[PDB]
Amino acid sequence: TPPLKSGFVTLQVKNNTNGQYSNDQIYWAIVGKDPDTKQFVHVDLNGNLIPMKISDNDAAGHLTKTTPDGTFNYSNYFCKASQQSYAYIPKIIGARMYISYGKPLYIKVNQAADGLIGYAGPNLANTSDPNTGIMFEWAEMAWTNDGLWINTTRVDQFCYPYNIQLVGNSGYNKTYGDTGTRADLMNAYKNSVPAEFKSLVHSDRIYAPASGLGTFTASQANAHYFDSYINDVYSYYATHELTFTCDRGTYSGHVVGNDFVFNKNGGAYNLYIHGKPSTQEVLLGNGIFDGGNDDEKAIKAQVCAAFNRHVMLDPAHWNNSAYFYKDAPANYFAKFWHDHSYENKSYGFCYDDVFDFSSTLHVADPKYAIINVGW
Repeated sequence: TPPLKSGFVTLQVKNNTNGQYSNDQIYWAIVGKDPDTKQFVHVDLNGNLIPMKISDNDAAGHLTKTTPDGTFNYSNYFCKASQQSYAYIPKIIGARMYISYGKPLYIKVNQAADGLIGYAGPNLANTSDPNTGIMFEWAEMAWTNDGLWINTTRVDQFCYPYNIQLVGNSGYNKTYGDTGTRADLMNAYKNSVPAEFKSLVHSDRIYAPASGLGTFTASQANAHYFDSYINDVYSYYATHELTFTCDRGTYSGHVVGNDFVFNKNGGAYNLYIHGKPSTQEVLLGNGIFDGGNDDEKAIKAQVCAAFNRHVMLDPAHWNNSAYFYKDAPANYFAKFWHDHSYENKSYGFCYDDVFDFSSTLHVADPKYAIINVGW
């Protein structure tokens, strides 16, 4: 059991790199938002939520990096595992625990357009990003009035294998994440996926399809990978009903013009997906899959996930993974991580938590988590 503090959850980093890196070569930082002020914060070594300030980029002990675009200073919220191998968190929202190997990440504190002080994490779509080539992952978490959620994520990348064990105060004990070594997973990926997905592999990480240097963005070779399937599905549901049931109730939809219109529990059809999705919107879960009331949000989540899983024409089996990824186009990147994880639980794309297939761990009364970082 990691060290505990009354009123906190402990996140313990465990070094499973089998000698590739020492604890003196592992760096962690937690960034997120204060639940009350919504200010962006970093967590200090005692669990305090310290507000980010633009001046942190230049303060004592800051980082500096020369990229092809210039020389810059960055904040330094990171801590070596050898200094302290665990973190305390209080209630917190939208949090990420970045864990990097060899050197800390370069995080630039800024101001977002909406007026508030924020930070820029790695943007690996930019080859001049200061973090290019660095071995890192992050855990995502939030601890609210309703309990704690924590997860690994392959939504943007696979860099190194990691998994999380979440332990509750009163019985909950689960472990979700990658299985296998980095070398074996890299090699297996290349041999497994269809041709369109193979070059997502780089020496440092595998990019998700439309993330970073991924080839499924609008400007790349596979920009239209899902288009024909999307077309078939919208054409089909112009004259057939898409009917599905989840916890929220039973929804039924049909395509009217370019909209996908649903009702709820047999009511009027007034719940909209506005438009027909692009390949990027399927892969990323954004665009027309963003916004709306709570019903529209849940509907958009299900439809996006069903596109990625290639089951839009089989709503009865949206909850049954035996039917997922059975024909192209599908998110074969996502499917790979499911095929290489505990209980096939993985965040392989944004909405993978539809019908609980994601790596999300959750409990009302969290005690601690172990973050197992490997190689």
